[PDB]
Amino acid sequence: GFSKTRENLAVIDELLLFWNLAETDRVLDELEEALLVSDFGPKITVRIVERLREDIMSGKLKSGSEIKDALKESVLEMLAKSKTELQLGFRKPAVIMIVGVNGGGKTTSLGKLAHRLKNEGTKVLMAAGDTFRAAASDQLEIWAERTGCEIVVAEGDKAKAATVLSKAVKRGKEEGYDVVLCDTSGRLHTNYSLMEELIACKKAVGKIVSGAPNEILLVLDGNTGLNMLPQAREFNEVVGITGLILTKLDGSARGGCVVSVVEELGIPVKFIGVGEAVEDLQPFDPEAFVNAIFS
Ligand SMILES: Nc1nc2c(ncn2[C@@H]2O[C@H](COP(=O)(O)OP(=O)(O)O)[C@@H](OP(=O)(O)OP(=O)(O)O)[C@H]2O)c(=O)[nH]1
Ligand SMILES: [Mg+2]
Repeated sequence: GFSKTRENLAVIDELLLFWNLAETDRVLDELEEALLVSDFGPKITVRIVERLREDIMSGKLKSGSEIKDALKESVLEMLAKSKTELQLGFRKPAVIMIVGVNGGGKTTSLGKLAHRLKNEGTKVLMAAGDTFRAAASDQLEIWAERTGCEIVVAEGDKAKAATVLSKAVKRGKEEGYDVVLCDTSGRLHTNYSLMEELIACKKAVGKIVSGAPNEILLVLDGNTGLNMLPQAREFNEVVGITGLILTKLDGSARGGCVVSVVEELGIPVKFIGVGEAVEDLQPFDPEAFVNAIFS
């Protein structure tokens, strides 16, 4: 879990061992390099390091360990200015939409999240709202069966996503479900009016339970997340994103990208994907994360 990042950032500890006032510029240049090699973006590394330099000059930081602590809390302040928990409220069912470009991990993140909720006694219905392919619903159907979830699939091939999602949330209300988890399409052709279809899913579920969707989670591959930020912002601006799922961070040496996307999007990360097994979805805790990568 970011163990590669922790190993790379550990050179900051060795550096700070021998810091003194005179060695400040050397230490920071080389702190900056360690943050940059991890995926801390240029804009925030400069702010972190310039904040450290201001606080060393004004005497607020007088030892290697104080500098290390201030680094950690400067990063924490950029992660957590925002709640990272799912807020499902009390009206039933709660509705969670998983959105994002195909390839990124929506369907697998959905099933892993369903497995967590079922471990918690939550009764979960899955909605196969990616109607592009038959194989998308069959893939989701595989997840519904090894997690104990019933699943609502489309009736015909030309079915709208909103149609399936509305049927599914209607069904979830009636059968006594706590949560309906909605898979959606992420067609990268995007001459497909993806945004439009997502807005129609949003309205369709809101007419069945006012307040739904309680969460719209944007799935972003953690390795290529810094690239598609324009696409992320479009999801957030047009649909409205309540949280991020950063996937494929298995043993990431790129832990800074978490900080960077959060800083740049202003959307909390709620879960990290760290592998392909059903349990490889971990809730995101900013303090635990900052401890994870800086020990
Ligand atoms: N290592 C790692 N891999 C992840 C993670 N999340 C998703 N993957 C993988 O990315 C691929 C795409 O996931 P999907 O869930 O189908 O993506 P999508 O719905 O957004 O289109 C899957 O593997 P696939 O090869 O495309 O298909 P399959 O493995 O399910 O057969 C899935 O296993 C993660 O956190 N860590
Ligand atoms: Mg999918």
